[PDB]
Amino acid sequence: IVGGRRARPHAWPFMVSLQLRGGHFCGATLIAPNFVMSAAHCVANVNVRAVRVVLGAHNLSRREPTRQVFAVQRIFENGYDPVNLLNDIVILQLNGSATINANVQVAQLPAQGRRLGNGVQCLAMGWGLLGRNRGIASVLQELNVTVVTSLCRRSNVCTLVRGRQAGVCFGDSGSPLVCNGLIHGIASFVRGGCASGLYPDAFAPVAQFVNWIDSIIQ
Ligand SMILES: *[C@@H]1O[C@H](CO[C@@H]2O[C@@H](C)[C@@H](O)[C@@H](O)[C@@H]2O)[C@@H](O[C@@H]2O[C@H](CO)[C@@H](O)[C@H](O)[C@H]2NC(C)=O)[C@H](O)[C@H]1NC(C)=O
Ligand SMILES: *[C@@H]1O[C@H](CO[C@@H]2O[C@@H](C)[C@@H](O)[C@@H](O)[C@@H]2O)[C@@H](O[C@@H]2O[C@H](CO)[C@@H](O)[C@H](O)[C@H]2NC(C)=O)[C@H](O)[C@H]1NC(C)=O
Ligand SMILES: [Br-]
Ligand SMILES: [Br-]
Repeated sequence: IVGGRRARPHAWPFMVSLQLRGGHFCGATLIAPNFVMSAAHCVANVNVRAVRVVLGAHNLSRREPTRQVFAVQRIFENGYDPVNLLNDIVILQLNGSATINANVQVAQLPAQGRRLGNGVQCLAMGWGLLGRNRGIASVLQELNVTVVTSLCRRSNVCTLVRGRQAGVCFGDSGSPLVCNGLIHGIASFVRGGCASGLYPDAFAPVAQFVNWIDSIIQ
């Protein structure tokens, strides 16, 4: 997250960190005790058997007892286009079930087909890079963003910070976009670099896949 702020500890108990060898590489969302939701390109060209799904985290630099770690058991993709970044969504079933508590909770999804209009205020978040060679973020970052439809494809939900250069960046992929308490987006890609100030950030549209999601997580 470039130009954002530190989130309050465990403010978003659905927020997940995908890690390889102790290193965060993507975000994800706990959509059920044994299912998370992330971007298909976050698990593309990686060893999924080595991916660790870390729940209930806040500060990645400390070993926090609030954490619950899981592995990937099953992979679900529905037409992910790696060249055009279409349907950049993957549902990952975990090797177990999370214990629901103050720090680990299931998120709420919108209704199938619900589309957000221009101007809606949303909140992005992630452990991605902080910006200009600043490096990765240890504590969870969040960012107030505004939905925009111009310079955006219908197969994406796009957001833009008005008045200043800020947005998602490397390491934020797969992280959720929260609008009105619902997960409407999965961080997918940026244009013109991070915090370009010109090109909106692009999220995979969670609403377009709810029926598919529901069919898998019952
Ligand atoms: C579900 O999986 C987790 C994760 O296991 C680690 O991550 C995988 C990618 C792979 O490297 C596995 O070999 C690893 O075990 C399990 O977490 C471990 O639990 C053991 C015993 O309780 C503990 O010693 C380890 O520290 C844990 N590993 C962590 C936290 O990374 C977890 O036990 C599995 N749960 C079930 C129900 O199978
Ligand atoms: C900056 O964003 C916060 C958070 O946005 C709200 O909550 C998110 C989880 C998501 O659902 C967004 O769509 C929401 O807009 C804004 O916080 C709310 O602010 C109102 C007062 O304006 C307050 O009554 C609520 O309690 C706040 N909700 C929180 C903190 O969760 C905040 O207003 C935004 N600020 C600016 C300057 O845009
Ligand atoms: Br901020
Ligand atoms: Br930080």
